[PDB]
Amino acid sequence: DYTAGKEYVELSSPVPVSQPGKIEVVELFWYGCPHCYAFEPTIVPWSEKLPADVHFVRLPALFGGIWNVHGQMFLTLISMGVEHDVHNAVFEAIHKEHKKLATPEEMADFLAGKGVDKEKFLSTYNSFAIKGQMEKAKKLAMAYQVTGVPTMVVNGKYRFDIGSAGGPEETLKLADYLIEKERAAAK
Repeated sequence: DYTAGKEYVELSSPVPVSQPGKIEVVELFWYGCPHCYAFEPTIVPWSEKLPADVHFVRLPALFGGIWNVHGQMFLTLISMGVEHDVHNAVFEAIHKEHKKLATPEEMADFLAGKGVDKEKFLSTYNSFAIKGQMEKAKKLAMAYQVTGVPTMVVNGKYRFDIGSAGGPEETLKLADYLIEKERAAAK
């Protein structure tokens, strides 16, 4: 029922996916983005129920300043294997508890309260590997031609957001539709 050019657009230059062989679903986000926070109760449970051939990932939008700092925190937590465990807490700290989480010392101190090893967080945050991950995330957002958040990209090919889909539920229904489109495709 959806129409290319209306609720979603097809990227004329499709982008490689992070896990070849799975249908990718990317949510570009920023931890400090209030619409992103408000979307969480919709996208979180949906993301946890996806089938075995779908790979859902969040990608931080590194659009400068505090977005880069918060994005670097995200990527650090992913590298440490703990983002999923502290994800809701980071959103709640920023939006309900008034925590800025604006420097790695502040981040580490907060995250220690949630069980995260502070010395490993700081070493990882400042690591050369994370410099590479930051660059890759930047380049992906450029390739998706994304200019704000939250924005969804399915299989490196289809871009849409809450406004274009027509609401938060509609965004997930559209994602589901596009996932089926890609599952049906020749390979």
